[PDB]
Amino acid sequence: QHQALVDQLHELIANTDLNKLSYLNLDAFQKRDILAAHYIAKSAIRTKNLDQMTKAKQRLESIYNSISNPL
Repeated sequence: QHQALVDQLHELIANTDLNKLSYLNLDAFQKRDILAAHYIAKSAIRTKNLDQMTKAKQRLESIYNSISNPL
């Protein structure tokens, strides 16, 4: 379970690289939300904090889905 979650997070972090999302014209608040979630995700992974890894996964999945789909 731990490794599965780390893999899911790493995939989501890769899929929310800001430079690769230029074409979506994200607002500054959205970019900040992504940067913050990346930092939380990385920090949660390094410390094996499963609750925070879970939080970050749901957050990044939510962001990726929303910015990729109609308002």
